[PDB]
Amino acid sequence: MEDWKNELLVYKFALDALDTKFSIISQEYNGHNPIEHTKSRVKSFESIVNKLMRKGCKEHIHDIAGVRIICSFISDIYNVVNVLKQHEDLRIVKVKDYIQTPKPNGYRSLHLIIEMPVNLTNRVEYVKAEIQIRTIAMDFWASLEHKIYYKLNNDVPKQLTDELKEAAEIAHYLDEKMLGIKKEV
Amino acid sequence: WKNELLVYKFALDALDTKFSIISQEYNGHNPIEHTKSRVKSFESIVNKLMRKGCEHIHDIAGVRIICSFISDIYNVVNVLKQHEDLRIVKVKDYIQTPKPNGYRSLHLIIEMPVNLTNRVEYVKAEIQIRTIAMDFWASLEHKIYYKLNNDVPKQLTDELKEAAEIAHYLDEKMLGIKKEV
Amino acid sequence: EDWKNELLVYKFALDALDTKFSIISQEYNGHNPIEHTKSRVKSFESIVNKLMRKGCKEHIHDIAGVRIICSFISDIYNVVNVLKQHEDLRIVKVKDYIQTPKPNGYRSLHLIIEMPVNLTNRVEYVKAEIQIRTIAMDFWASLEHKIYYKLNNDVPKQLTDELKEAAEIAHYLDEKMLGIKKEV
Amino acid sequence: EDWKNELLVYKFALDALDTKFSIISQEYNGHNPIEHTKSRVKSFESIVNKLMRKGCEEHIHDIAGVRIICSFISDIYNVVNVLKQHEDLRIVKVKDYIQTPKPNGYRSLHLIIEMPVNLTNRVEYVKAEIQIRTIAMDFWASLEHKIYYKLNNDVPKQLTDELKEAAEIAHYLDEKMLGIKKEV
Repeated sequence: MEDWKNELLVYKFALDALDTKFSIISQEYNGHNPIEHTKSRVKSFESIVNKLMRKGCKEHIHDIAGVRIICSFISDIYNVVNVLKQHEDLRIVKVKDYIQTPKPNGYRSLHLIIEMPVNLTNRVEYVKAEIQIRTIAMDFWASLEHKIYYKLNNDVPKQLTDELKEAAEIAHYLDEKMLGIKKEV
Repeated sequence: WKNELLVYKFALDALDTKFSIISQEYNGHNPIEHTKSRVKSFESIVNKLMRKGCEHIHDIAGVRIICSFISDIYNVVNVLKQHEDLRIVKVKDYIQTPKPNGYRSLHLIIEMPVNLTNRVEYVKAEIQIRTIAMDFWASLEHKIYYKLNNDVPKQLTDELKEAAEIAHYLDEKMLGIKKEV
Repeated sequence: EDWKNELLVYKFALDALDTKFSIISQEYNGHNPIEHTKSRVKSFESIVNKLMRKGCKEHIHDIAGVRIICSFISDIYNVVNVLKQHEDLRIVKVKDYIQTPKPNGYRSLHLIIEMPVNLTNRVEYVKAEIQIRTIAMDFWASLEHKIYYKLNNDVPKQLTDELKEAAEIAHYLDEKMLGIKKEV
Repeated sequence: EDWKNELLVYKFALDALDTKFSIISQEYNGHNPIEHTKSRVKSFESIVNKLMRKGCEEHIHDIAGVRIICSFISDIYNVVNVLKQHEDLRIVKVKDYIQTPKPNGYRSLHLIIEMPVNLTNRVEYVKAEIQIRTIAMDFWASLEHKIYYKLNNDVPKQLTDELKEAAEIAHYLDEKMLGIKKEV
């Protein structure tokens, strides 16, 4: 419907606001910042419905506004998470530390759903957003697995999924080994 | 002084998305064409503070909203009043009561919360809302006074006042033509 | 089909022209006259309505359009004089609507060029129409379009006459504002 | 004295190269291998410190530097073959540090080019060094430089050896991660 242009637009505003917050977060480290790139994605209404096609057509979907913070090191992930707690204009509703507690896919990230106030002209709206904080190799393994499942439509053999598992054992072992090298300085 | 001016830099970066969003509620036409933010330098602060004793200066962070029509100027003012995350401290409508210079604008100092890591700071910023010709007449006068160092002959100032008297009659006429649509 | 391939070369040329004007202005920072540069690749629908006078042929010049908004009238011709001293573009056509304005009051300085674009395949020579204007010229044009657009070409004489008045003054302004700079 | 003009053309060359890589990726809108492009004009100071092997006061190549960071190893050479089919740049030198890596573990594909820059005065033929890398290559390089900076070129043996171990894996990753795309 066209009640959808108005509400989905509010979610776009929240992302523009988060960009300056994450720009400011690194600008308090300008003495080094771990946030290298940040990719924000508002869901395309239909993907909402196809995911809502599991339920009934509701404002309980968290990844309407999604942001991926890609940090340099694992230690830098939790540093941003702990920093986001000391901010008032957003409260952490949920947090899922898939690092150390990964999925059977090998998938590792640190998701956290927030409640975001958006100052508009009429009044204020409180929208939810799910932030996914990852290292470099974590965002690349995730983007790769998705692009594989996209072409093959969920029908992936065991060896191909097992290969993806090996890449996760390494990418974390990589991010682990690369972390200990920074620790020496 | 390194850290404190940075908070003012964050305040302007935050307003840019606010003005970007205000224009996206008209996507049925938006009046804000360009927006130029200028954080004043350390040296400019002191020389202007040289009239008192060494953060009560408001235009530390300055924003210029250049609107298309005069009517759109007050619409941004009325929009900024229905906002909670900033409160209007002062308002100077140099339109309708302009300076003897011919200078016309609508300045308004606000108090802006800046969410940092430790806590929040409430900083002041001066927003200067203008039409196109107001920003061009202002930018020209400043560049004249800059080259001549405040020593401007009377004839040159009279034309600038004349140039301002006309530019408003322009912005007035161009507004009434839009009204017919 | 092959409309996607040809329209992209026109989009690419603007990306190439965009850096040329960024470089042109970075050679005058000792003051540069270029305040805005807005590139607009023409819309597929607008092309047809303009092509509806011919047959659905690359003789439409403003497929890639750039608006140079300069501070003063004197600043316009300096960009023209700079654009003449470039090899990788040759001026094909020139229409000085300043001093020779239309009856609507429209004033600008258009000049069609031919631009080489080095691509992967080889190089393509496309046409672009550059429109150099002052601040008030770009605003009077943008306003007239928005008026004719809403009223669908049916605009009374009184409304156009006001527009005639509005254009005659803004130039007298741009002239008066020009002469004030001369004294400095 | 007038270092200002000659160093400035290197800034202009990147503005032109930036659109070439922006346009190269727009010819793949059917998949693009170029993820980000970062242009770095060398710092007035670094030129001299780099010149400390010769005599102070244009045979230093990386004055204008561009890093194409690709997703996979196969995507690197696709950019190389695309850059060969362009006329407005000729490859002077090519160093494939992949397959022939350094003893520190550094891996990339460097190639110095010669770029014509159309300016207002005339055209200048400048050199630029493009470094094409995967994701892990740019991160390992950024790590090694940040280490040598803190330790002032004085790095112990284990740290250099660990970095090679860290490098031996990241490429074995980029190799394994490459074949997974091939199965699709």
